[PDB]
Amino acid sequence: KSWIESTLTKRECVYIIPSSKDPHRCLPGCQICQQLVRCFCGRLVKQHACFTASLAMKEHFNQAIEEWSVEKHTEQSPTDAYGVINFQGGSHSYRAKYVRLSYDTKPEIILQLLLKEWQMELPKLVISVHGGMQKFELHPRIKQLLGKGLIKAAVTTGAWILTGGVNTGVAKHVGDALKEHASRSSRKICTIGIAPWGVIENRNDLVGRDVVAPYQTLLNPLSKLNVLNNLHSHFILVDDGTVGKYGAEVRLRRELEKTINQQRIHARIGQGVPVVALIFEGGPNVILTVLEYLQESPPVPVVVCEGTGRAADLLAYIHKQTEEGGNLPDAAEPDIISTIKKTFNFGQSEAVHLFQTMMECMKKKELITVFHIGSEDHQDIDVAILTALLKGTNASAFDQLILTLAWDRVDIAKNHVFVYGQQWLVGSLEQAMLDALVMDRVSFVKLLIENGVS
Repeated sequence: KSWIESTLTKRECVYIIPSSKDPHRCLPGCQICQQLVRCFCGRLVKQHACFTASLAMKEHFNQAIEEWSVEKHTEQSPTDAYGVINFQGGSHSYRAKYVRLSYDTKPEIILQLLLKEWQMELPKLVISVHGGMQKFELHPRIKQLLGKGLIKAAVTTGAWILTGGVNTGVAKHVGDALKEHASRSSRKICTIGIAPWGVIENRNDLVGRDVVAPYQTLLNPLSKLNVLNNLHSHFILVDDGTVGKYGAEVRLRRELEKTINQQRIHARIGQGVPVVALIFEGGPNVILTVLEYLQESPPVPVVVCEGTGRAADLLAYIHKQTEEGGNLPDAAEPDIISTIKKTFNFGQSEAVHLFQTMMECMKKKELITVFHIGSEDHQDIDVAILTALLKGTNASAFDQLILTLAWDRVDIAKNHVFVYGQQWLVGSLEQAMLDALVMDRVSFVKLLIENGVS
């Protein structure tokens, strides 16, 4: 009778079409074995709950009727997996909420899952951390900088950190940041992990309506699948019926970022909630993700952290050696590709196609912000995340002060908005103090009095 029980759905295979070889027909092929078939469902037979598991399961060799779809061969039914993921380990008991969500869930129902059911406050910033998905490592000089810098931007602003949530990617290094640093105001940080329901180790230990589910974080059963992270506060487990596959999380994460960007950041303030991307290691698929962010509808600025590994060093290596309009000086094109040959070993064709993807990223160089870790003076990633939202978007100078006014952060406004050259018009500074008085932003009233407001 609750809201989650009446609205959200789970998905399961009902129409077994195997991916295997028959001894003669329609059925086994290791031995008889009575188990070892492999549906496009992804599970096997005897896993399809009690019914839809029988003989005459779909020369022929399971072809021409294959046509597998999670749209045309899957059954919707209400969710049986919401509650609490009290983690057994790491003496501070970390409570975390979760739900099993369908991939076809409407993007506004997901928003009233977060803002109404889970009673989360509307964020003032959304940080989407992308990068590696293969348990990479970090230089400890880099890790103590990115840890201190990411968590500062989520406390000073009221921010949501969207990770993959699973402990075999960049969600671990966000989780290590939440451990090694401030746990006093970390109750105010919402770190949402949007993962598939086919990757998680102990899914069957998360089954049940509202409950405190005991859940491991260790003991590593050959690491064939992956496990949830301890230091995420909320999990959105995306189900598309299948088991052991990746991909259902991708559209539901991005359409969440669109609808939060559509929401209004404050009652007085008339702007959308800003969304920023963060790129730790990479992979060949992250270069497509960066290019996707730059070209949709007014774009998501990306923040690339060099030194952190594989593809983020490539986007920094291009950003260094190009023209402001994104033009290599016609003599470095083999010099670029041979670096891609070493990092991403595909060879001579797909590295060329990956170079054409990076050249499309360099047309919009005003939206990409590289962070040079410790060899810099423009340090403190906290600044570099927030200043990426001001430059590149081509907003008004009034609109940059007002965005920093909501964040209650004056160091961004005093050093970057109030710079020489900014042409303030008549009623912009006067209306900004009217917002600064009502919102009880005392340090902005001090800043605008020192800039010409009576």
